[PDB]
Amino acid sequence: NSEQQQTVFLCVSYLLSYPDEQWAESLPDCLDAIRSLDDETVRAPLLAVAEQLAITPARERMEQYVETFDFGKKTNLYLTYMEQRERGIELVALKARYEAAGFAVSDHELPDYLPLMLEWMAYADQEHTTALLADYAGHIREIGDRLAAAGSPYAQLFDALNHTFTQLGVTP
Repeated sequence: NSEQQQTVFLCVSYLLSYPDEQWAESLPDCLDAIRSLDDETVRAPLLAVAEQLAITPARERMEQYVETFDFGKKTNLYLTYMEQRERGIELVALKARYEAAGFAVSDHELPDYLPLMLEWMAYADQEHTTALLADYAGHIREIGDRLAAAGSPYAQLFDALNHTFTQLGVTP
């Protein structure tokens, strides 16, 4: 269903965010939201990640987050990093696409930030979400493959993104 996909986008977007103490206040709600997913292919990996984080001290969640998603590594969650001027041109175009679905991109986060893009896809129509996916699915899958090659527990979230994407019509 569509609302199940919205749920996947919201939960992954949240689970890819910096896991400080304020973030953890929503982990119970996130754990319930995940458990309402019917499809085991996306429910199990989302559940594995959320449950592992729930037993991990905040200091270690934040440590591993920074050492996994550092701006220096290729696994950073900003898609235009995979040359500032060309980056900025792409950012102009991405921001215009967001407004094409009826969403005013705030000038406080970069439009290529994966958790932001995921949150947008939970609110956008299938047509706009799929058009965006066709362009950036490759970026997203490569982040997963890099995480998977580094043995990061966060790579499981991307397994769920894969299945969700192929369900929308986006195969690699």
